[PDB]
Amino acid sequence: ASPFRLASAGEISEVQGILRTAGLLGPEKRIAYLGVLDPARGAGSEAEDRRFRVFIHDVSGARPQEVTVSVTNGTVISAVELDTAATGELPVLEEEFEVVEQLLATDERWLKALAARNLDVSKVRVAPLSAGVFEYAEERGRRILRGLAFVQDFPEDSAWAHPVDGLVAYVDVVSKEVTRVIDTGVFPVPAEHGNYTDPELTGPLRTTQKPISITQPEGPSFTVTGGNHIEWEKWSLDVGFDVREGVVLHNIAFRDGDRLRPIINRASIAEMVVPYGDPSPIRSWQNYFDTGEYLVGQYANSLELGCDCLGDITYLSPVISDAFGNPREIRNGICMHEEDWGILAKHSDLWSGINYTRRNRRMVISFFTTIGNYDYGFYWYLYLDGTIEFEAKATGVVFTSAFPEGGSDNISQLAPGLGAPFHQHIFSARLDMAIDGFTNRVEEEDVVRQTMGPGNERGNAFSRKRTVLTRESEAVREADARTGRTWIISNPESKNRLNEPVGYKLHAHNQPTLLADPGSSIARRAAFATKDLWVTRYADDERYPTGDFVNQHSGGAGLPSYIAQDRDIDGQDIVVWHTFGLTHFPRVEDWPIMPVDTVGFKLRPEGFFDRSPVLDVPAN
Amino acid sequence: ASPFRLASAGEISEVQGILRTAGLLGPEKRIAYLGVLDPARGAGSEAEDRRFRVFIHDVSGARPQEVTVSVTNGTVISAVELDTAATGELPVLEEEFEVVEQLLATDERWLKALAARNLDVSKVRVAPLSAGVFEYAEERGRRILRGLAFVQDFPEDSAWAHPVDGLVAYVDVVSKEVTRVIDTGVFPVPAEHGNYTDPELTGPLRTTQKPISITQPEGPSFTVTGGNHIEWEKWSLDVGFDVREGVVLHNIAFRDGDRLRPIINRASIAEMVVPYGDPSPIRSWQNYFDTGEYLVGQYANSLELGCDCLGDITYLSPVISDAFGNPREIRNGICMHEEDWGILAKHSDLWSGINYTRRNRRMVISFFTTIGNYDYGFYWYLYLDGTIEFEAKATGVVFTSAFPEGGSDNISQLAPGLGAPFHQHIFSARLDMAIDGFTNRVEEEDVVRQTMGPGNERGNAFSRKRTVLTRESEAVREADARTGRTWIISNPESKNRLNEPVGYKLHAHNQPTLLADPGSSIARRAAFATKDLWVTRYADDERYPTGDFVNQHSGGAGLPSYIAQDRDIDGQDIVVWHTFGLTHFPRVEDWPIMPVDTVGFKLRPEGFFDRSPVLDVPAN
Ligand SMILES: [Cu+2]
Ligand SMILES: [Cu+2]
Repeated sequence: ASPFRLASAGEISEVQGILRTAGLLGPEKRIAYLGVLDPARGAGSEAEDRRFRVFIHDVSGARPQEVTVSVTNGTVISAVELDTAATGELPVLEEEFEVVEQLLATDERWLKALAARNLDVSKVRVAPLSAGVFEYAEERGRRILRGLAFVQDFPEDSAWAHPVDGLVAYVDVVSKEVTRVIDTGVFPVPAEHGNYTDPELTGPLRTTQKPISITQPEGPSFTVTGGNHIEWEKWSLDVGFDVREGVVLHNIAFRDGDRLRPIINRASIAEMVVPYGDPSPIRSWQNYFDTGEYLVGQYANSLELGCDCLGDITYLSPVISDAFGNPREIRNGICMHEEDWGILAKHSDLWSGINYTRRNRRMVISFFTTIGNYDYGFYWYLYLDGTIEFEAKATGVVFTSAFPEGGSDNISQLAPGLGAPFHQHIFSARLDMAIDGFTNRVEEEDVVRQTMGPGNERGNAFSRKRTVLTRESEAVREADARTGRTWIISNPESKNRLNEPVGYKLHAHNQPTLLADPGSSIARRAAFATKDLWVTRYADDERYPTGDFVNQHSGGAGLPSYIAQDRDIDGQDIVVWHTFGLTHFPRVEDWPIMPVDTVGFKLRPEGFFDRSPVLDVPAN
Repeated sequence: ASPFRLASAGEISEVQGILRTAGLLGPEKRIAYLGVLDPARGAGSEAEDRRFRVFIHDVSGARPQEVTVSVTNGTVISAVELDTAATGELPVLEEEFEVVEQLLATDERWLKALAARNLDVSKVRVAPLSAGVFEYAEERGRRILRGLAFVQDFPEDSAWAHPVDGLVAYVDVVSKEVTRVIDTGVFPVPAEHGNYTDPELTGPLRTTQKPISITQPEGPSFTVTGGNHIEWEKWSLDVGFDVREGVVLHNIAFRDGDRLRPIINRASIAEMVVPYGDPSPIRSWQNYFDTGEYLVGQYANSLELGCDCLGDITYLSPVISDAFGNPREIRNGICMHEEDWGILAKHSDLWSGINYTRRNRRMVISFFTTIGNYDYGFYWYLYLDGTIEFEAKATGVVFTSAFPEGGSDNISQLAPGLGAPFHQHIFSARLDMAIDGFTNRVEEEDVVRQTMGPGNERGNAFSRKRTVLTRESEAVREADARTGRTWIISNPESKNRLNEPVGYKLHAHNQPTLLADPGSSIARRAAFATKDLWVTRYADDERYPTGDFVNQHSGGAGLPSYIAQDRDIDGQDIVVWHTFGLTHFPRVEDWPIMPVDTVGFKLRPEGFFDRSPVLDVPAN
């Protein structure tokens, strides 16, 4: 049906077959990533060729491959062997997660370290963490996973309460060997438990909360057709799902009277990094690209009604591939519903005697994922007035360490002897713009203060200025909250009735960007995170701000590389990449399980419509 | 009962009786302001003494008076005659608003101006606006209102669609004289109507919105006691209402275990200014202090159940004084309800096998006001996790002008020939802090980036720094979004279990502050709006950042004068004044009636609790 429909169990099985019949999917081969490719640029691309891209790992130690197959024509379009030392390692496999603990359990250096701390090896959990790229030359080409230890007193115990500081291991997950064990010294292992379900810690549960019932006696106002095509209050879009990016929104458009007007061609969180700011050798290499290295989509939770999504919910259960090419359904992995959003517009006019009030609503499309200790909710909102917004909610259990005797400038104390290293959660929203079509342009808008004098004798005047970003080399922008800086995406060939180019304005939260020293490895590998806004010319192979293979990749890939092309972006098919994140100095209130904190951004119509697009909402 | 109870109709009538008995309220007197005073700093004190402050205007031109009476004792505590040219005029009286159009209707300069535009005087509405302080020496000591004209084509017509540019008049509302009529030249009067209720403009209404039903089968979770004392999910507070400030929150405290811990003694929006940025002499004087000059509480709407406040709502109907001292109730002027607030905390742990999800909710206290073309909603939120937040929602109809033929740097076009002068809506939240009691201090916290090198070899480390504000002279602070600047209010004598002073962190939106030139009249009159945060030592007569009398009052009172005392604020009874606002460049989507835009701030606990305060929230 729609070329944007979600991948089917069958298409996944077919990809598996094709790889097999083609001799690419053997018993020692593993699927590290598989996902459908979006239709190519073609107004009315009639001939539908449903293609899938796969990253195939080899447990034997053979070079991995990137393959594109056509499920429609049962063929292999391309198969390329990869030089990981050059282009980066493949995403971490879920099955490689246990390997770190298993290997270490029989390692003399490891066991020695645990014995010095009087820790029973059978009680020691090891977090399989990405390694990044540091001074260890022997790691280039090898797929390494570093390990940090946490003690689990019993099966249902929260190990995060018991970090084992002063100890870290590096493991080659293919040759299956412990490349190194570093013990900088014994630190007391925090004793208090962090079991948020233990009545002893929670105390008597509240009996004060009365129920809040949210129902829709006539069902929801949105319609879902073709499995994932949404139609709601003038909005139209397709909800896709990718194992790496998670929920992806396609063809976001608004039916302005007679015309279905495009706004955004593709919206997604194309990367998400969590850099740690603790200079201890035990953790200074710590930077998790949850999206790039771990693939947040595969870890999406199966949501539960009433608990995760309240109200009249319509679920999508996306299908993904397992390590062998078998389709796997994420039951109730995506929630879709509309929720009341207070007052939309209101005016009580003395002169006319008319008292007017209208209520707002927002269509919500979300999923929640769990990556080790973190849990993140990704929410996309479409409002009645044309506003588009994204919100990330960060929860989970904070990553712990020992709290140094004498305090720390880079770690905060959560409990006796329990520390929580400073870090950030930085996202990159990739917005493939289509403001009334693909001919777009971006302008940076700053508030302009004016000096009192001739033409402004009362010194009350203030204005605004707009600078068009014409080439990619001038499209790497930073925030300026002081001057109310925003960025407007417009279509210079499409004017509203007042003869001004239609547009949408991006309002950022202006949170701090990547704090790491500019010459650091993380500054190089996640260069996108050092600036708030990037604008590039669209290209079918420029999908992530960090490149295709993030794991153990040297640096400079992605955005810094794309931008180097210096293409024309003034009235062209362009893409906006917005960096936004949370800078977390964990507080006592974040322990033992943290309350949700949030970050996001939104885009509001700016001369897109000819008047308010909500004059037709009834009183109700 | 509680000394924080809302004023009763009887109390207001009694204040009238007391003033009458004292010879302070004869027939020529009018009550420009009347409000109950908060109990003095003296826990409990020597029994109940309900005191009311009143500003008494005299329609015959006699000097007005500021009076304080003890309604309990039937006495006048103090009464002083005011020299308005020095200390400021009293707030505008509702009755004076109509006087402007009435007088101008028979003024020959006005009639000549209208005749020059072929406008029927019976169809010309005049917006009666505050005058401010400029170069008109004859205005000093006089109560002046300025008038801008708008044509109303028929009874139910929206006059805002038809501004009459190039014309402004100044009126003395006491002597009833038109002091000046300035006509700078004719401008076409925009012809399109802005009738958002006219099917010709709205088009057929949508039939697509299905109902969203929000109910509470067992009633709300909060209890209302003593008329205005609220108890909800560990929170405790008193909801007061003042005609100038509107909703005021008293004694915000959190019951942590067995102890009721104070957080904020008093929270209110102590001032709000709307400065215009169009240098045309027709509007360059335009600045309203809705709170200080007009008294926003006085114009609170009666909220309709179902459209203004959805769900299980508990209303308060505050009582205020009319111009003669008679009590007037604002029926259903305050809404109170609790709303579901998505996910509170969530974690699916691999190692323990425990999947945990908890739902969030917030207590909401709000009111909506209308002053001319603007409608503002004031919302206070209390969350389960201890977070406190305020949100202002700006809607209504934009203030219009003609759109200059050759375009404008200070006005945007909304419809053919219809302009919307640039302006800001800036608020001042006065937070009389009581973090675990009155001994508090404020620290400015900035993120601190670190250089790669010795002790930070990988260049990944990042920290934070806190600077205590010790004296008022160093407590006028500005935002710094780039460095994640926040302000923490702590109690240096109350430490959490980790031996750190308990605290709350203020997170600002970092929006632009006052844009006007520093040498302008408005920069001096609204000095508070030029900086993001001020901290003062508490004083019972330091209530508003702009002083007691804002109307036609120059600089000389308010925050800049208080700060000069340079009092000790390091571990003392202190007050935080936060400036936050919206910079509005009207867009076509804001016409004919604007969709709600918002701004606010929040405070989150920072080591206030010994662990998460929501561990006792049940699963459902
Ligand atoms: Cu965090
Ligand atoms: Cu405005």
